[PDB]
Amino acid sequence: HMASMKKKGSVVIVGRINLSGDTAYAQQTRGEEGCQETSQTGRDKNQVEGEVQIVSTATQTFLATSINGVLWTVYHGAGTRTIASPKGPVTQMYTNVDKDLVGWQAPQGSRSLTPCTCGSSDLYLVTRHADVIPVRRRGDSRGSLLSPRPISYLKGSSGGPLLCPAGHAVGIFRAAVSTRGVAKAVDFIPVESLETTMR
Ligand SMILES: COc1ccc2nc(C)c(O[C@@H]3C[C@H]4C(=O)N[C@]5(C(=O)NS(=O)(=O)C6(C)CC6)C[C@H]5/C=C\CCCCC[C@H](NC(=O)OC(C)(C)C(F)(F)F)C(=O)N4C3)nc2c1
Ligand SMILES: [Zn+2]
Repeated sequence: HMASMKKKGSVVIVGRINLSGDTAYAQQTRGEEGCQETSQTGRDKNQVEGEVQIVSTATQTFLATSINGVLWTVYHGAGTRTIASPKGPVTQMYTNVDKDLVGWQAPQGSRSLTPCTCGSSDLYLVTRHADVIPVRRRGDSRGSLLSPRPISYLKGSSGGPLLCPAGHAVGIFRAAVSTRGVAKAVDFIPVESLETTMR
């Protein structure tokens, strides 16, 4: 029954993690009803700001992080969806299910993190609740939480950044390594993997 086949809506920016000042905090920029409408039309005329966006579909909410002029997030949250923009839906410019990674051109007014070249293993994970969690790098795509916490505190933070001491992007949060519901480590997409996807 082709005529009745539905179309999936767009990912919608519904807020951000404000890191401009000395205090990190989450801001909501669009409520549920407006989100639903924006998802169907793909038309989002709200001003975008900052590096870390809170994004939503009709069924999920997670994060998206701007690096090198691309807004990146996880495939398991966004799938192949478009993202809403002032002039209509924007198609992904990167999609890699093997890495759990997608990307769209960064929205006008967003700011981009710089890829980290420090080679440091003292990292910081930014969650959708604006918590800044110290993480020690343990491999190319793994880092341990200095203070483990239940997975409930990390749920909905896929697509968020791991940052170096200087605030450069080191990776994109992908999955939690949990033992009996406690997240002792995180799996992330290295920024180097993003830079390779960009070419
Ligand atoms: C459908 O096409 C694809 C393609 C590639 C995929 N690649 C992967 C890796 C994949 O994993 C999926 C999705 C992901 C996930 O839940 N992420 C997070 C998230 O917040 N999500 S989310 O924002 O709430 C939302 C669900 C809305 C979007 C940060 C997590 C917060 C809390 C943990 C909850 C408990 C789940 C633990 C599980 N642990 C785990 O698998 O660890 C492995 C890898 C064994 C290792 F080795 F690390 F131990 C886990 O984290 N996850 C299972 N799904 C894929 C799907
Ligand atoms: Zn750095």
